[PDB]
Amino acid sequence: VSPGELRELTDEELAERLRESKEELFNLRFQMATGQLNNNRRLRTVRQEIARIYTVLRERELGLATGP
RNA sequence: AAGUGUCUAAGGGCGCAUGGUGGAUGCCUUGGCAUCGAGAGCCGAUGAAGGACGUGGGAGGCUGCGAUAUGCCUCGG
Ligand SMILES: [Mg+2]
Ligand SMILES: [Mg+2]
Ligand SMILES: [Mg+2]
Ligand SMILES: [Mg+2]
Ligand SMILES: [Mg+2]
Ligand SMILES: [Mg+2]
Repeated sequence: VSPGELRELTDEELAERLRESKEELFNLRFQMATGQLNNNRRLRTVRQEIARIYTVLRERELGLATGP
């Protein structure tokens, strides 16, 4: 996901997509452990996306770029 | 019969030849030392200096970072 395209998410579906990012990092972690995923770049990407969501969520309630 | 009369190397010495060991010498250098000219002269309870433990697809160290973890966002190049 991109910082710009995760701006149209207003206030709660942004947290809900943070939740599914956490869930998919979970499952991708599990397939790392069991060796059943081929592209291991995916958890780097997902971790970065979780960081992106957390960052944007922090800016919105610190007082920057808020809006639905 | 009397007599003179070489030669031998178990090993060793000396000199060569040919190797080994070793890391001197020479020539270097992502390291130092001494300065000069400019800067900046403080950091910390808004938690410092410095660390521990973690963090990467692969084990460890360094280095970076802090569960947002070799990373997140924005503005520039
Ligand atoms: Mg030398
Ligand atoms: Mg002062
Ligand atoms: Mg390494
Ligand atoms: Mg390492
Ligand atoms: Mg946190
Ligand atoms: Mg840019």
